[PDB]
Amino acid sequence: EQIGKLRSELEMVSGNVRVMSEMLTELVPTQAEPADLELLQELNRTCRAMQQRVLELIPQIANEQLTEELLIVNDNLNNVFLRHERFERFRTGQT
Repeated sequence: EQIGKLRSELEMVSGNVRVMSEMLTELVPTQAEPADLELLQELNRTCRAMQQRVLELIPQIANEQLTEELLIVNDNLNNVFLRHERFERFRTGQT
């Protein structure tokens, strides 16, 4: 249960962050419109909330579990990390 929740949450996070980074890719962060900035902020807030939900789930994962499922969750977490770093790169114009 909580494992599936971890996957779903992490996937949603990485997706939303991907969107943000793609927005910053297409449009210059400093030239982006107020509307674009609001959208970015909303997506960031959503991601944060979901990340917290993940942090609420991990504790509930008793050991041991299926290696396959654990790897899946870890991979999705790594995907979040990657997308987050990319977002930061584009936002700071250091990409």
